[PDB]
Parts: sequence; C-alpha cells; structure tokens
Amino acid sequence: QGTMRPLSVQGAWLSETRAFADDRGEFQELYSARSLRGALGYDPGVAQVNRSVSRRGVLRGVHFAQLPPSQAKYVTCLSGAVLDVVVDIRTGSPTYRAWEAVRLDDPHRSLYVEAGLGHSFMALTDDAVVVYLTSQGYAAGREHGVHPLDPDLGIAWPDGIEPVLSEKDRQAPGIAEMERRGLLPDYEECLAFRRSLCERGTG
Amino acid sequence: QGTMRPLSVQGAWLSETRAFADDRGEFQELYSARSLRGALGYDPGVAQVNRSVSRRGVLRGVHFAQLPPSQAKYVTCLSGAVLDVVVDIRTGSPTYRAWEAVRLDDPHRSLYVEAGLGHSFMALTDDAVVVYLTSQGYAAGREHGVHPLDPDLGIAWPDGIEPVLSEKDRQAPGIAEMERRGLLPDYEECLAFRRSLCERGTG
Ligand SMILES: Cc1cn([C@H]2C[C@H](O)[C@@H](COP(=O)(O)OP(=O)(O)O)O2)c(=O)[nH]c1=O
Ligand SMILES: Cc1cn([C@H]2C[C@H](O)[C@@H](COP(=O)(O)OP(=O)(O)O)O2)c(=O)[nH]c1=O
Ligand SMILES: [Cl-]
Ligand SMILES: [Cl-]
Repeated sequence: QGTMRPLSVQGAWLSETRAFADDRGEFQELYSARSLRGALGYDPGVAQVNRSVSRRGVLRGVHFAQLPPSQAKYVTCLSGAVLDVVVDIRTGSPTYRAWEAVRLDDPHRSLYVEAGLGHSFMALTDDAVVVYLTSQGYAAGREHGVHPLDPDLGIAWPDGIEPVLSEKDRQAPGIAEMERRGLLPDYEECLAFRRSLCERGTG
Repeated sequence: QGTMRPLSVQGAWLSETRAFADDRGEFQELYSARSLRGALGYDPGVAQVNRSVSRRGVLRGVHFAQLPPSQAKYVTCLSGAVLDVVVDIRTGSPTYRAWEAVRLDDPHRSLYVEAGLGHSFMALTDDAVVVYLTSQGYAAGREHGVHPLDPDLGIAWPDGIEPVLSEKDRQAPGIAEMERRGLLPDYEECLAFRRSLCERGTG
C-alpha cells in the first residue's frame, strides 16, 4: 500500500499513503499506527490533532517542545501546498543545524518528525490547510522556537514570496543564542528518548 | 475552549472545537485526547486516520466493526458539508434502531461515535472531505454494514438528493436480517466494553 522512508535528517520520515479511487470519490489511509510501528519501532500515539489555515507566505516555525517528552509530529497538507522544512536543532548531532525542505502539496504525502527535531513550513498558496498529529498535548510553557530566517541555518525559503511571521516567530532567537542558553535538545538525549519509546513494551 | 456533549443516542457525542484566528489565518485544536478522557473516562487512542472524498449525494454506511474491540470514530468534515447519521444498531438498547442526524458542515464541529454504534453520512456538496480518527486499525473481515435506506430504520436522508451507494452498501442487509443472523452488537456487551476501557488504568 503506502511507503514510509527516512529523509536526510535522522528522525524525519516521508510517508506516501495510498488512496482507493472509485465512482463515489476516494478513500485514503492517511495515517496508520501499525505502519509507523513497523518503520519506527514504536507507536508514537496521538494526543492532539491540530489544524492550521495560513495565508500565502505565512511561515510558522521553527518550533519544538522541550525534550522530554517533547512532541513527535505527523504533518499533512490537506489542501493547497506548503514548503515544510525540518531542522536539526540537536546539539552534538552529526547534522546539527542542517535542514531539509519537503514540498507538501498533496494530501497523500505526510512528513513524520520525531521528538527533538525542529518543524516549520511556509504557505505556498492562500489558505493552505495543514493537519498534524502530535504525540503530546500542547503546553505553552514547553513550546520553543528558533528564528526561521536565521542566516546560521540559511534555510532556502522560496524566492519571490515575502515571509509573513507571527509576533512570536518574528522575535524568536537565532540557533546560536538558543544553543548557548542551553535551550536546544541534546542529540544523545534525543536518541535515548527514541530507545525509551521502543522499550515501553520491549518487555 | 471547546465543548464535548452527549447526543440523543448514548455513546455518541458532539465536539465543538475552538480556533484562534489572527492575521496569518487560524489555529484549531481539532481533537484532544485529554478532552475525550474528561468526557468519556478513557482515551480511545488513534490507530488510523482515514480521509474520504465524496461526490454529491454519495452515502457511505451504515458501517460498524464487530465488537470487540469494534472501532470508535471521531469524525470531522474538513470541507464542504455532510449529513452524518448515527444509528443505534445495538440489540437490547432502549433506543435500538433509533438514529440521529448531525449536519457536519464546518471543520470546528466533530462527532464521536463509540465502539458498537453504526456510522454513516451523505455528501451534501461535491467533493465533501471527511477525516476520521479510529481507535482500531481497519480489518476487512471485521467490517459490517446495514442498508442505509432500510425502511426499518427510516433515516430522513435529505429530500432532493438522490443517494449514490457503493456496490457493497447497495447490497447490504436490513437491520432485521442482521439482527436475526446475530451479526449486530449486543447492548449489554457494548456497555461492558465501555467499562473495560475505563478500567485499563482503573488500577
Ligand atoms: C501549538 C498550539 C497553539 N495554540 C494556540 C496558541 C496561540 O493562541 C495560537 C497560535 O499559536 P502559535 O504557537 O503561533 O502557532 P503556530 O505553530 O501555528 O505558529 O494557537 C493552541 O491552542 N494549541 C497548540 O497546540
Ligand atoms: C474502511 C476502510 C476501507 N478501505 C478500502 C476498502 C475499499 O477498497 C475502499 C472503500 O471501502 P468502503 O468500505 O466502501 O469505504 P466507505 O466506508 O468509504 O464506504 O477503501 C481501506 O483501505 N481502509 C479502511 O479503513
Ligand atoms: Cl504522531
Ligand atoms: Cl478515536
């Protein structure tokens, strides 16, 4: 049926889901916990499903919950198109500060971002709708951000679209400032958290 | 924030979810497990997220998974409009064969249908998109159906829209035939299953 395959940043995955089309329309399995368990070694669970509507050029991120337990995300653009960027915010990672852009322009493609990574996207179309599943409920005191236009990340956001940032995102610190202030996830700690999820039922 | 309140059929609920609107668009908490736990006494979990696109007049249902563990559903029309009908297929229920129609015409309204109830909807607009969370993964051998146009249910589907049924739904038996063949959930068994979910962690 559908595939799930690792991206260039360890802990980020691309899901391609299958639809069964017929005269009535279509039926799609957008998310399968069984499927994630086979690929990841654990079922991340779904504490919250969030939906955002974004005007064109709106850039949300780079956001992450404090580890642990942080928040894993399964992200899908249900209509319109976004450019999703995953950011390796994890100090000590062999790919720390690296990023990868995935075009999410079809409901049949989903991005999984494990706990401890940074997530962001820009709306490529007016009223782009994004729906994401999170492993952990929202907690304002636990949510953090790095500035998406930080030259230290140097994310290639689309030429020809002016970013529209929230007040919060506009004021966000750069990666270096988050790092020195010890506010970024530690890579070793991320990997240990990953192993811990596999071990809830390794007995 | 958002409300969750019982409908007229015990085990069906209406969720009204809140969005935070701003210049960038909006952010909605479409589903909260914490919220369901407060109302229901248990977190149903999310094994699968399904998405269907339906042409106008398409009627999917009345469907249910064999109890147990059957399948609880959290259903939302993300765009366009459907008329959702919940059916009490549970023999011995004080409201057996009763139904209730909910207009799902806004992404901020969701319907929860606990394990053991029947679910169906008709597309009121062309390409109505429905997204639903299920507590249990899909299993073809476990999925059953009652004919949605059964006069023994007498569901008031919208006047002026011709139903479009799949081959499977077109051929589905009536409620009476499912009943005598012992293929419907038992009400007592439904209630016991409900109590069992509360008790996974009543220790
Ligand atoms: C992330 C999140 C935000 N919110 C609220 C807080 C704000 O009032 C509004 C937007 O928050 P914000 O953090 O700016 O969201 P985004 O990730 O889309 O940039 O939504 C929730 O209610 N729940 C959540 O899980
Ligand atoms: C309910 C369901 C159906 N399917 C498949 C079986 C069929 O080929 C197709 C449509 O099934 P069908 O049972 O007719 O779906 P609906 O509830 O929308 O009437 O989708 C899945 O792959 N997973 C599921 O969870
Ligand atoms: Cl998830
Ligand atoms: Cl559910």
